[PDB]
Amino acid sequence: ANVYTAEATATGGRAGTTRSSDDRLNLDLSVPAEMGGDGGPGTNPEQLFAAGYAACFQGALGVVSRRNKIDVPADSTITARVGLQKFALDVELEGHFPGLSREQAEGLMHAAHEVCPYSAATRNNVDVRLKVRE
Amino acid sequence: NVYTAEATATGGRAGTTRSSDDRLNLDLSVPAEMGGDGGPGTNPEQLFAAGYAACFQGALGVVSRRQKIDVPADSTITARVGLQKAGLAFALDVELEGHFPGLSREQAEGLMHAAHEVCPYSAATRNNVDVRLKVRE
Repeated sequence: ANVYTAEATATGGRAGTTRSSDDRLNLDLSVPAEMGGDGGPGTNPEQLFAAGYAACFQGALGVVSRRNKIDVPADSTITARVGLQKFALDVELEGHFPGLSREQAEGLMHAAHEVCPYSAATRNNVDVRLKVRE
Repeated sequence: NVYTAEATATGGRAGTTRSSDDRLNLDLSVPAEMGGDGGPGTNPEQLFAAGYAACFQGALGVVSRRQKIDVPADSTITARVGLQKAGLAFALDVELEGHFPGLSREQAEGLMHAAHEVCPYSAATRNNVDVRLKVRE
């Protein structure tokens, strides 16, 4: 059984949208210029994946923090870079943890990666590279 | 590599996730169902649902061009993404449901499989997530 279930519906075309069932997400879709699209103000699947993965890792840092009773600086960030290759996805996650050593930060990244469900979901199919930022 | 997206997420209740180009500028909230405050911000499962549904729509676009086929429009893809506890790990549960006004069931089912083959989210989650493909159409 699911502890929580989210739902979203997308339409097609150049006037496409993707929209959650609670309206928390209510977004337009545009194909990026770089891919031959109109490059409009709408988002796209890779950018949504990047925002979600970054968010998922932040969630996972909280889990790790509570389980191991370790303090994660409040201004820590995770940046996900997601490349589309011709189709497969490529991912780099880079965390910045103000005041921690490179060794502590790297331990946090590896621990988060074992918890985060996006990491579990994409295991062995997507090269996910973990980086720490000075 | 034909495109790269970037997003940065912060933590701590006032959490956000934001793309480098300002197209996404989202607040994050933990759902009441998992002990959060149920605020108006989105969450990772919801972002995955929105992205996977969008990816399937792009894949339908790819399939129609390559196969010289016509996908109605008013055609609709719904992703349902559930969070499951798996020991100390978590896992995603995913179903994708298409509706294609004016297509036969066999035609709609054809399209769902074709999209599933092409969609990079499907490639990414292959053999890890037991994806369910459905047609309401």
